[PDB]
Amino acid sequence: DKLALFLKVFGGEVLTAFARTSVTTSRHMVRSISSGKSAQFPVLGRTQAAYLAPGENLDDKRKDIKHTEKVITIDGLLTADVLIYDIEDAMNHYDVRSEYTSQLGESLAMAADGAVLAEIAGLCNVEGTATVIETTQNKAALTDQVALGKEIIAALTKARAALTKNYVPAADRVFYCDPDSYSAILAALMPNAANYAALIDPEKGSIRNVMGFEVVEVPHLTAGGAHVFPANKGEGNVKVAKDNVIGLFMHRSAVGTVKLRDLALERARRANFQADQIIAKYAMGHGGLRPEAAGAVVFK
Amino acid sequence: DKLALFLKVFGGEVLTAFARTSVTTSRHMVRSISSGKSAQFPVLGRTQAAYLAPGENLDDKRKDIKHTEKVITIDGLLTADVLIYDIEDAMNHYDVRSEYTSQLGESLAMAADGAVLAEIAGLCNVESKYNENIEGLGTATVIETTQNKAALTDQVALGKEIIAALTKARAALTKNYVPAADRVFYCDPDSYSAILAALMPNAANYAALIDPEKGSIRNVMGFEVVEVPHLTAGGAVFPANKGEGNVKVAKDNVIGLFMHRSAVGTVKLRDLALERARRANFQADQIIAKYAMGHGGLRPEAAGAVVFK
Amino acid sequence: KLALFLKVFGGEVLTAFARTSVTTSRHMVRSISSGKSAQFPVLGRTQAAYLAPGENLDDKRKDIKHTEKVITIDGLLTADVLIYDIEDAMNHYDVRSEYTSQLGESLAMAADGAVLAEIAGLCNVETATVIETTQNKAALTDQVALGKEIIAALTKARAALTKNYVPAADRVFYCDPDSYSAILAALMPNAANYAALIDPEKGSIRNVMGFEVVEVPHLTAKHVFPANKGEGNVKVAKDNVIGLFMHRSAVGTVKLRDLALERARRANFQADQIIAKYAMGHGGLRPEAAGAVVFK
Amino acid sequence: VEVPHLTAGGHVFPANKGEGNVKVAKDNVIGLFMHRS
Repeated sequence: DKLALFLKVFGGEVLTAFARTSVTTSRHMVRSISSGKSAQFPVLGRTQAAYLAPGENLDDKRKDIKHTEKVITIDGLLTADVLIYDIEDAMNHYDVRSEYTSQLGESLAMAADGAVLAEIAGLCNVEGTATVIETTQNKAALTDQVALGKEIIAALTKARAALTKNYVPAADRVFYCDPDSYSAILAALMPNAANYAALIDPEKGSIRNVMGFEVVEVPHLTAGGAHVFPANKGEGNVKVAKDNVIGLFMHRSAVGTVKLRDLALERARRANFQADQIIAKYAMGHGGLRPEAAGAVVFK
Repeated sequence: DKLALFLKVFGGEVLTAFARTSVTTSRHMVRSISSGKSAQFPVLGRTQAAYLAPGENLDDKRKDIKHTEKVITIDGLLTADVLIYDIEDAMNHYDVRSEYTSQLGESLAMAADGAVLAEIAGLCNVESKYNENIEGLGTATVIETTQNKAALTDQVALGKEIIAALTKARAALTKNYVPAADRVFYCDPDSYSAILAALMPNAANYAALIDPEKGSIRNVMGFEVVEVPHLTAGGAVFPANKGEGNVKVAKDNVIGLFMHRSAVGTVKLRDLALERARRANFQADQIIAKYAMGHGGLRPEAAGAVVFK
Repeated sequence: KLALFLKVFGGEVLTAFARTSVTTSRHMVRSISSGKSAQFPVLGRTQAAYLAPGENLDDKRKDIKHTEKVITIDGLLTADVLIYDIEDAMNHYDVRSEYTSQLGESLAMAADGAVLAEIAGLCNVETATVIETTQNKAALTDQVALGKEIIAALTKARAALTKNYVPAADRVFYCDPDSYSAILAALMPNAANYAALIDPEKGSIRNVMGFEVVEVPHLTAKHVFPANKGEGNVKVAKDNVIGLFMHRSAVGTVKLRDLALERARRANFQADQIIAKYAMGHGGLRPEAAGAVVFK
Repeated sequence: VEVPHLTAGGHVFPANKGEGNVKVAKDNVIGLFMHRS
């Protein structure tokens, strides 16, 4: 019986473990939908024209808009698991449990990221509205630090710019950068010394607001090979892949997804050549959902 | 009773000053145990998570693997100590106690650094590859360039090429797969000055990046960095001799020595203990503090360095 | 009654020692009462160990020669001042301020200076003394020109800091009060107000490249017991340039009971004449291999 | 207060026209300003 309760404790440790490894939890959508193997959303758009008189009828006005609806759904399953070999599994476990929990937990998000990531750039890569931006001619020439904050930021101006005219508010948004170029390398941003209180990071792993959006990041970007994010391909009509690419721009409510049954862990004994096995599962995943606009930056 | 007491407070200060001082106790796994004097924990060769239709089941790749996890155990008992005199020790209570806390804290830190570094250096003498499982192994070490280091002694002259070195490192990482996140790269105390000058010329700036409250750095192609002792590696075991002499992993040609989470392992008997004793031969008192079991053991994979040639 | 006026006094003196005071910290000290001398261990921060079931760990216990360098008082440290008593009345306050100032801050004034000064002496002999900027201060004149290489000193300072396996993470720069302008210069040729550098709150520049940084006037009595030496086989002397540094417990000294004070009549020239007392001197310990920085 | 858009109706003014006199028009410039009441 007790060996059964222990599992509940492990599950609590996990879910809680998905955070702090949390990359993107907020800053995009999600829903509790039960038994729906799929789910959908609106598209439409913001636009307006002249107005009614007691004469005629409103009906005609809606011709051009081409209202649109869009649906996505779960794909395969999503998880790894771990094969314990524990007597200790019952007890003594303060160190061991932590180790085990981390190893799946961070992994789950580490899959989760790219699935919600690269496909955005894809949405920018078909021919979202469109966007891109750069500085002069290469990263070859431009190397040295503090310039590496400069050209970037200088781009960020235009970043805030095209955030308009397609509308959407600036109220909240975030850019997921790459940890190398990360922070502007904080120099150009902060040629100040001892104040990160001034840069407002009350934990949460987040640099406070810059002009436009907000700047955080996790390592790199990849998932979908483990879609199309041709880091290898320079152009081939599609430039928004990695190599090049840049720390990212996210535009309010461009994505999210549906998860059914939340997270469930299954515990087993598979005895072929064995110790013992546990199983946790997640059914959701996605790329998708018809963003309004978006973009990235490259060097060329 | 009090004489017992002077002893009683003593440990906690040591434990503390210890924990506040180290290159480790983080940046590596630490088990626990009760009277085990030994243990075993898992390795990181295979994992992820993934997606599939109920077409097939996994573990073929898992069948292809070598071992799974290996065990480890105690090696001896560990302490550094001194010979006091007691009455002076007893009164001088803030000052006397503070000096003693400082001395003991230094030694633990040094022993720990040495041991970790040494097991790490000791990691590849073996040559277990070239036989089976092409992706099963693994390990090895070194990117070189540097033109044998002799021609150029200046600050840009070195470390720049070293930047160009671990540029290979990431590429080495995923090449063995395994997670690349918290990868550290311990390094030598000096010559990193060269690397910082290589990073940002002029522009003192040394605040911001390199971070406060930790003597580390945020990253270059990811990493940690800490300027440590043991320019020479863990021979204090690590061969201190060979120019090549089998192992390419080496002495003063040595730099690099990079690694990541779940390479090493160890355990305790228990948290801490201590005692004193009288030997008229040496007259006055001699302390001993029970601590630090079984720091040996490794699991890589991973595990590489860079030198010169 | 008359003493009571002092009694409020001394505290001001005690307070007076507070402040202009460079060290109630940034090095060791002991509480010894009634003893002339005292001692405290330098444990070589070195060695080890984890061992094997058998062994005797002998030459370990041999090679050290490690002992508490035992130190003690050198004469009596204090000075005082001569007055007349009209200012004496507690009414009209201010009086308590002018004199007590001149005493306490003076008490501080010397000890710090010497316990500085011996450091340069740490190596005049035959573990630092090492650095050279370019060729002169005569070339680089204006600020921020002197700032950069000044900072650059701290790099190598951190170099020699290591390999002797001592941290020394802990420190502050013993520095010339004026030319320290460089420090801020190369750092902030933007300000305006130094002000909040993010905690120069109480007399402490927060961490530079490593270390800790403060600085002051005086230090003229860099300076050594053989200070005034122009060059003379030892370049560690003053005005070679700046440079001094050290770290945790390079030295301290002892205390007696306290600084307690009292007055007397001196019929020479007079109303009254005060006196205080102090037992201090030198500081202390081992060649942790600190030093200074210079140019040529 | 910076604007989002500047295109609706009454636009009713010769926005489209480059000038056609009426230098007050749209998409010559941004300089429109006012005061209360």
